[PDB]
Amino acid sequence: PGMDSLPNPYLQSVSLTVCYMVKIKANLLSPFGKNPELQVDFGTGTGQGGDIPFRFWYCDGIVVMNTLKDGSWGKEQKLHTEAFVPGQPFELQFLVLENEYQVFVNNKPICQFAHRLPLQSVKMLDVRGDIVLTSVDTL
Amino acid sequence: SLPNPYLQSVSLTVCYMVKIKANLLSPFGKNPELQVDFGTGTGQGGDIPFRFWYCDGIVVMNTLKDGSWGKEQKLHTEAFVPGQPFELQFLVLENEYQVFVNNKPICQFAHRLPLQSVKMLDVRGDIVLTSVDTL
Repeated sequence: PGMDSLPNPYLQSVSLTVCYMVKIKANLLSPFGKNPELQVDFGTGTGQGGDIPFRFWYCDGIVVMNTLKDGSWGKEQKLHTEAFVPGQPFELQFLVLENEYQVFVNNKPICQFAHRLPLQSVKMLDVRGDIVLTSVDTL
Repeated sequence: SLPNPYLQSVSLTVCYMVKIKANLLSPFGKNPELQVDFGTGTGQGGDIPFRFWYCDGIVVMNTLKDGSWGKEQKLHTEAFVPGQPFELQFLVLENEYQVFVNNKPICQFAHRLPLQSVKMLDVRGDIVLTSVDTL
């Protein structure tokens, strides 16, 4: 039952471009008394409560995506998906393009998020949740 | 630097990226050439779903199927500055390859043969090839 994994939360300084990929490989846990959550922040890396151009949040069949701008969360983009089967390992991909982030799970497109803050203002990638995180790669 | 030509077995997906970093040379007696094959890896004459070729301000893209090339997609670009390092990206999506040079969109190539049939990446030309990465 031993397996190598990365720290959780996982932090990585980044500079996004118009053709940029994040690939996360992880598996949802079975936490005591709650459904496991997954959360990925493309954040500005300022202080606490600093801007978050793009947060991706998943729990129990539901994806919520939003933007934190000057202490204010915006209008949620919310959807249902069956892509995350606990406790099957999954591959979660974010593709940063000029117009939007594109999200894939296990090579299938799940959803897209139009940029609300400039992608150039993202400085910090933050991956956390009730997960065993095995790898995070960027290109 | 890396061998030139460069070969790497690959398996593409609907969200797949190739990033090439190279210095374009200044050969006396010709204009420098750059060629990237997304090929089937099935012998010397096998199908090539996507060839990207660049020389002297012109990009040509095409597909080799059953021993003959298709109808070209040709266009002009100034993105390759002679003698300068460049970064060339290929993004493989469900519908097309998207090409970027130094973080700028250059051109797109709709799939003509299945991306799943590409098995071999081939990078060559009048270049110093410093890195090839995929994800």
